[PDB]
Amino acid sequence: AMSYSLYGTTLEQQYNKPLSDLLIRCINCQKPLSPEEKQRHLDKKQRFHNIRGRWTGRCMSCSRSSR
Ligand SMILES: [Zn+2]
Repeated sequence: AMSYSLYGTTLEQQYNKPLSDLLIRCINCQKPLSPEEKQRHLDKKQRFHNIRGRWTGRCMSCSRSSR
């Protein structure tokens, strides 16, 4: 997130070389994230966020919020 985040594929360029080295995982399930899901995230996620030691994005999809 504020520490670091990937808005879309253009930002992916930094992680694109060592993305495997970089950690991407469910913010809460903490299960392996299929890079297929990350690829859509990288293709153009409304917001993919990076927290030190913790990564978030898809897990937000695991839960929903209502206004
Ligand atoms: Zn999750």
